Amino acid sequence: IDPSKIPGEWRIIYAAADNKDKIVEGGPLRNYYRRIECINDCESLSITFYLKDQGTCLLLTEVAKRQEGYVYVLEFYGTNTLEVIHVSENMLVTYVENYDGERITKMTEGLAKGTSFTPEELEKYQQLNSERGVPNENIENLIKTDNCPP
Repeated sequence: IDPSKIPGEWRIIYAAADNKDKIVEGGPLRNYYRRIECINDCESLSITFYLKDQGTCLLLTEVAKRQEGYVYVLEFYGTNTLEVIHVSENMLVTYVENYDGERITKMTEGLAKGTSFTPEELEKYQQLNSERGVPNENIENLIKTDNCPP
């Protein structure tokens, strides 16, 4: 984890979750990333993304506060803990636990600088999912349905 690689223009390639309904088209956790900013050394993260809501691309910017290390807290369709578990020049993987007042959803997001992952990057992402109990069969390719403004 090189914290300096966190801010930047990122595209979301994949999302995986135990409660798949949360990430399918029309799900509250299907978020089309555009950019991540660090508020003066990343004590807080400013995340800008599109939510395809009501057949409209809605631009949203949410702020997550650092809790400990690279674990941040964010209120977004419930309470969330977002952890940066892997960050490189071209790849970023987040681990999110969302509590909607009824159930906890464990999910991951694989972001890239490009529009895809090489087999080696996908192998790593799938491995990080297994370690957390997030089913690889529940993987969704988000960039293929990202028709929101670039």
